[PDB]
Amino acid sequence: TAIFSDRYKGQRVLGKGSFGEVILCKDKITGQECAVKVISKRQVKQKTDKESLLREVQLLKQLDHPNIMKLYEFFEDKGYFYLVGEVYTGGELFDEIISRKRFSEVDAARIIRQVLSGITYMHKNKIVHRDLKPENLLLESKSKDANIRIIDFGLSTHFEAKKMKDKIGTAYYIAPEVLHGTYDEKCDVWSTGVILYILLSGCPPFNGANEYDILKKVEKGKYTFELPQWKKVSESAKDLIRKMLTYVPSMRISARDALDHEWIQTYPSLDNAILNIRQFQGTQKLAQAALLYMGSKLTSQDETKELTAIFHKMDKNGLDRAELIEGYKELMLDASAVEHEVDQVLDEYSEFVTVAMDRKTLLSRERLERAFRMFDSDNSGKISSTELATIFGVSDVDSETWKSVLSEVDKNNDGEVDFDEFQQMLLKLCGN
Ligand SMILES: Nc1nc(-c2cccc(Cl)c2)c(-c2ccc3ncccc3n2)s1
Repeated sequence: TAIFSDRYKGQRVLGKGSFGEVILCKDKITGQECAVKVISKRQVKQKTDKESLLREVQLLKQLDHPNIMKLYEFFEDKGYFYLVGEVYTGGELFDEIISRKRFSEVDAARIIRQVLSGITYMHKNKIVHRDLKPENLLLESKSKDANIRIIDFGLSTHFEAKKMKDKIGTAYYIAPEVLHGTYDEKCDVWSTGVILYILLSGCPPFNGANEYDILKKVEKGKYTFELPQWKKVSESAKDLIRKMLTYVPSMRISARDALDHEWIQTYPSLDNAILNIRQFQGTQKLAQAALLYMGSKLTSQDETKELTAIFHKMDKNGLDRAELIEGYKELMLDASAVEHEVDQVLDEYSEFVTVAMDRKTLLSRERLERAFRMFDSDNSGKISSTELATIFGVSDVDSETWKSVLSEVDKNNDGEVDFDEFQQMLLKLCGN
């Protein structure tokens, strides 16, 4: 009965989440700001019936913990679900850590105590996450020492996630038992052990050249503390990771027993871990940016041709401000974006579409350039072919496919690419 549009108005895109986009919205009466995840029913399949979802959402709205995201409302119309919740402006935990000069075992324990606090509370209320990862750890405020909020706790039991643009950075943290189908709340302890391992080394315990190679390592479940970074880390931290990364879930420690472990109650600097976590986060974010870029090029290519056909059928006189605005509503807030587009583009409908979308292409190029620049930590202007293999590995582009495309852009490259070349390689990888 309740309609979303009759209560909230969109302000700006906050980013992307799992199962849909996150928009910053404002209540039309009280002005309260909210983060709204919009889930398209055509793009996302329901694991359970509509009765099971309403009951889990009802329970989730009544739960309250300082380390769990607050869900306020839930709406559904013919083609979408709207999860309305609280706004957390501090960003993702790992983005805060890469900006820090120093990071110690006390900072890591403080983080993991919060993550385990949220989990324990949620396990007492029989909610499992399943997809606990760094992206689902948002900081309440801009500051470094701020409260961590776990996002999407309980969504996975009712929504199915395949697209490589999504699914990037998920294989590192997934519990082996989730892969074979029989899992319970202990899967969330495994994921926290993986995150804890990365916080104290900067490297995942189960790693590989591509998604499937990572999953092979996870499934075998063997890892080591046999890297130079672990020498400067205490045996009590190694003992907790061992208990949390125990293969058989019945033998694995509970989230509650992890809070009461010697390490969390008891707790220098881990410099090599910050350098590795910078590189890990840089690689993750560039691969993501590369996939978003290729996605935006096909979306714009589709939208330009679909909008041209609509504006051509609208053209009776062999152009018109009211007609140009009318065309945008046919392919679908949309009128206000058109009013801002027509005023800026002007400052022929064929010349309009090119400028209106070349503005959108420049915006798409600059987001990719930011992630390239941030990945290029030594400011060389280039990334090696080895760095490309890692990048194209995490974005699941086949080795022979990107190496072929590279020789087509520049035949006399010496195992390095500049930004323009990288951009040119991605355009060729999406039929452009
Ligand atoms: N995976 C993600 N899902 C959400 C989300 C949003 C609303 C409802 C629900 Cl159930 C989940 C995210 C979120 C939450 C707050 C945020 N606040 C400021 C910036 C980005 C934010 N993103 S990330």
